[PDB]
Amino acid sequence: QSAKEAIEAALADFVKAYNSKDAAGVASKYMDDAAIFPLDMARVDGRQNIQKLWQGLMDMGVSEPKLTTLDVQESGDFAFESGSISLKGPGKDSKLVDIAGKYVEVWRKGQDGGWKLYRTIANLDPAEH
Ligand SMILES: C=C1CC[C@H](O)C/C1=C/C=C1\CCC[C@]2(C)[C@@H]([C@H](C)CCCC(C)(C)O)CC[C@@H]12
Repeated sequence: QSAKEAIEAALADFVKAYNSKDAAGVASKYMDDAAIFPLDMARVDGRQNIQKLWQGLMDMGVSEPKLTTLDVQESGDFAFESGSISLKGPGKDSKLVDIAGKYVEVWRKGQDGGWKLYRTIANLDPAEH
């Protein structure tokens, strides 16, 4: 019932879609005009480009995403969330290592009543060029 519990549930489906290598399913968790802002990197705009991003990560051999949601605050048709992510991905030596990052993001109640991602700002913890 809680917005926090609703988002954590949505992120649970997010992880399942990714581990099934279903980039379209992953992208369906986003608003059509959603945007991702990786810090010191190019922003990714629109559902299809976001699908391309997650598909690209799958192709790289990125796997086992683990999401840790901190607090979630509701404001009108928006929900504000902060959290952290850990996953397995290739280093500059092509070897698979544990990679971590932090994020804040804004969800929006779509046409349905369900929560969909709208804005995400994220960074990879220092540790590929
Ligand atoms: C993985 C690797 C490690 C190997 C290469 O560095 C490529 C790389 C990219 C990581 C990214 C860049 C794009 C933005 C990402 C994917 C962040 C996500 C957008 C964070 C938000 C995740 C969610 C689902 C909670 O909303 C986390 C990691 C970031």
